[PDB]
Amino acid sequence: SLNLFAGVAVGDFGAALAWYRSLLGAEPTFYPHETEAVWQLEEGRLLYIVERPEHAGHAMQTLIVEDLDAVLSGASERGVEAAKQETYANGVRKVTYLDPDGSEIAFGEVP
Repeated sequence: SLNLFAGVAVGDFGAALAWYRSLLGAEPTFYPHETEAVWQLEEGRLLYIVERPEHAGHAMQTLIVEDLDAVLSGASERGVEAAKQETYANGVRKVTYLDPDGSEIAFGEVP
């Protein structure tokens, strides 16, 4: 009933596309145009980057996933590390990535 496209403005499209590819470990589901890439993460939950340098590096998106460890290690092997790891009392982690422009992509998990 609703498709949520979470957007991120980026500076250099190529650098951003490379980085998001590594992080997500998937290729864009499609390109609406030449400086725009959309990933379908799941049904009705999509992430897109677009070249709008005047807004780049200010975005914040959070994904709560089933397997945080997989997100972590998979991104590590493809060469991207987290900026910060917060472990709260219950052991629930939030880990934050910074894209090439400085936007924050966080990944959390359930207790």
